[PDB]
Amino acid sequence: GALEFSLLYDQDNSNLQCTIIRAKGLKPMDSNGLADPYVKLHLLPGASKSNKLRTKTLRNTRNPVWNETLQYHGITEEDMQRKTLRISVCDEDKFGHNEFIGETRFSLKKLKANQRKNFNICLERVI
Ligand SMILES: [Ca+2]
Ligand SMILES: [Ca+2]
Repeated sequence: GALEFSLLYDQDNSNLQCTIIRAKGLKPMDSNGLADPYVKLHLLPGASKSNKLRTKTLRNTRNPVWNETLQYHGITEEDMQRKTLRISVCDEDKFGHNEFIGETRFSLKKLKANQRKNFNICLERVI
């Protein structure tokens, strides 16, 4: 129930780069006891236009490592101090239903130009 991700805010190109490292301890998912988790980055408040990027999806696991770098091009310092970077972790099964694992929330304002910070926190409930 923990998530590790690294964020890099570059000013030269005003590129918001997010690196989701790995998830730790995944609670039961499929009635079978298997699991296929994937990460989804969403910036809010913003235009659902395309402010959402999907991460790779790993299968049959309980503690998978994504180590994926999601980049958001078109962001400006004004947005960095106005938007919030959210990391949504969901679980995908068969052509039936799905179950949300956990998500994170951080105010981009906390990101410094040309700075790289590593995160590691526990996910909270979600209704
Ligand atoms: Ca499931
Ligand atoms: Ca699954």
